[PDB]
Amino acid sequence: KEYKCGDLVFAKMKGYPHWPARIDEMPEAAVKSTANKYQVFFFGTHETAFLGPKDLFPYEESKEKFGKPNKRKGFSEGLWEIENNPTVKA
Amino acid sequence: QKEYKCGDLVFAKMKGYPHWPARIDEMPEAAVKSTANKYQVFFFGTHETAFLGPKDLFPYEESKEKFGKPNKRKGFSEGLWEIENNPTVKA
DNA sequence: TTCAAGACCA
DNA sequence: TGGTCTTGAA
Repeated sequence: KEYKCGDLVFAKMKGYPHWPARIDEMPEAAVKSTANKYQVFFFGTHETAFLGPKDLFPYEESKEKFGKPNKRKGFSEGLWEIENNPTVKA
Repeated sequence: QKEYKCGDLVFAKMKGYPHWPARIDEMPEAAVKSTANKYQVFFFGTHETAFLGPKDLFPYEESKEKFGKPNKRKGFSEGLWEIENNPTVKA
């Protein structure tokens, strides 16, 4: 489990013996599509979306900052669920 | 912050909305499987490329006894020469 | 269709 | 920050 870029290995392809090989970088496109992509369920609205860590902030650790009441549809409901029904999972 | 875990409570920021109460779920199994434990391997001798899980990888040095013995397949001998003498070929 | 809070972009 | 657009509720 786990390899770094530039590790020397033997690699088994179907039909071939274990073969001398090197670990290279994956295609940038391939990594950008999943590296730091978490799925996010949203309380109140129950929608989800995919997000990177810039756009995520821990709750508890910032409920005075971002927990102030808000008029957008489902927000109050979201502040209730996260504190009262956090495992909605619906 | 980085490396969040499944079930972490967060505020989440989308375009046009305030910082929003959220939970981190699992990604879709398909999406995960498409890049989880998948390395881009380059093969010495042939210089072909593939994508492999750790199942199909064995470190060199640790196993040049087992797997490093002479073989008649196209490019294997060269391959054993390159991994020792020119491991940077990258061509 | 008014207005005010707040969300964007330059 | 300033200026404008949008949301939600009179």
